[PDB]
Amino acid sequence: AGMFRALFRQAVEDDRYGEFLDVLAEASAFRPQFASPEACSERLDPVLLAGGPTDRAEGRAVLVGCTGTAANGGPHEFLRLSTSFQEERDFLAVPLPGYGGTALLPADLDTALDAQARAILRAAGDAPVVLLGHSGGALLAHELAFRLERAHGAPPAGIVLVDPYPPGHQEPIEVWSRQLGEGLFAGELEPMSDARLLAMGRYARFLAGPRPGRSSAPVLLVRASEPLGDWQEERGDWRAHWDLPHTVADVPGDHFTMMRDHAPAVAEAVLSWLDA
Amino acid sequence: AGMFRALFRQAVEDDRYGEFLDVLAEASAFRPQFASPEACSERLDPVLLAGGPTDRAEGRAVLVGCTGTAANGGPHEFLRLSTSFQEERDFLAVPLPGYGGTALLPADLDTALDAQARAILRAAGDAPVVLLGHSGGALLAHELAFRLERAHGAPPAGIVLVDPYPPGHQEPIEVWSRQLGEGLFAGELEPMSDARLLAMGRYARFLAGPRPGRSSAPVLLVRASEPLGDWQEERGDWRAHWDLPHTVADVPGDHFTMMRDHAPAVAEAVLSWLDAIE
Repeated sequence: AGMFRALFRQAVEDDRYGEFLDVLAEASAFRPQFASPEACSERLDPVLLAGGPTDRAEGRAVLVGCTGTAANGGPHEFLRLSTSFQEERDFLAVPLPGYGGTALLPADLDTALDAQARAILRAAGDAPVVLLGHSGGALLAHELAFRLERAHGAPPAGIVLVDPYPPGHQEPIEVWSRQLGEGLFAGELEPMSDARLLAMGRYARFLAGPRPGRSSAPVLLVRASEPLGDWQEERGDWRAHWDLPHTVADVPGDHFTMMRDHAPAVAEAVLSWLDA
Repeated sequence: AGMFRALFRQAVEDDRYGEFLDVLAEASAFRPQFASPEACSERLDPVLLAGGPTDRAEGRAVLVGCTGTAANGGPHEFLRLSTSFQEERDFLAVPLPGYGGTALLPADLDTALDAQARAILRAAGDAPVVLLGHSGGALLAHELAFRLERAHGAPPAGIVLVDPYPPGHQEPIEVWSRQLGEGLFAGELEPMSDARLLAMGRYARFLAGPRPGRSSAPVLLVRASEPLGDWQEERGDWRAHWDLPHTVADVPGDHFTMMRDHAPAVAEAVLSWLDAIE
């Protein structure tokens, strides 16, 4: 077992990361899947990683971390960032359906989003919700926001997109594909399972498909300040992008280190924005 | 076993054999490979599975079984058939490069063919060679024959194609793809490794590619007499095909049983043909 990981490693060495992700997406279609949010084969209950002031237990929006697609990710994704919200805001990390190796994969993105929506609404209660995601997780946070609005009549109070690269601005992901792939292998707490690599490929494909809806929630765009890899100035702007953001905040670090070594800066931008 | 095997199992269940084979081929591109026959991995030394009469050892053609693409196959493929050649003809089985991951996959078909050619010519000596293959192996036998002729200055003395379904004539085998998939699992002596499933996908892709060269070697076309699945005579002939074969022989059984339960019939047709050809 583990052939997908082996092929993956080779693809990165050969600078064919993008091509391999397509293969993962195609292969993933043959994994058992759940067609109903209710038929989800796993507990999506968010985990409380930080607690806000017990004092003003009034309305106050709660932060919900939308786990990204990285096959090397999981419950550890928001550990560093969340510490900065302790005594400031409750922070709930919600799992992405299909990971954690017999977990069923979602038949389509909306089905996975509904499963998450239900777990989130139950956990948040009457508190307003502000979704937060990084990279693939940022793209998922927005899709989730729109779903909550249209299928659960509950649009979040806001969306925090950390370093998103939406369709239309994928040149940096293409140019730095090798670093994005190496970054995945680096920082892996354990070897990525083929099941999780398949899940990653499936979500990547979901995010590339027709996604009409735009959330009415205000968005905070948090951008890395340093390029992940070499970039020829003539190509244009390598920085992350979102169309018509409510606020834009720049933080130190690159696509990866902005969260790894400068999470406090990210948290700081979020808190100041929430107050406003 | 491996994830690819698991996925393939599901693909077959869902009747999506063709689609998964395509996935296997695409994935095989990320496996280490050899671009030079001299750079090949394993030893392709043909194995002697049957011995012919000692009374003659100079002009009699020797049979060379060309291993097929099945990920569950290997050294076992021609065992049952070879039995009928004992005391009749030497029967050598040549491995298909890339199977047992470790084993490097050929960069292209010609590279694998060249590796096989070298091994076969070394083993055959001055004895003429008649290539024999079943299904995918039949297509491979002809491709090998052409390469032998075009790049090794040695066309084989003949080619035995057992139930080939060449490009332009594979609708029956595509319609019956589910049974092909079930046959693979229903025939494993051990779980098919993901490495061999990838090799199988890569060769399948090779054989679907453009290969205009036709061997000048005479062809014996052996066809199964029973359909592997449902067909409906309105659809046309479901049988295996080859353009203008020198001789055609029909044997009992289907695409698969012809090489098991009815292997003696296949061997009989071959021996009979070798005599007429010689």
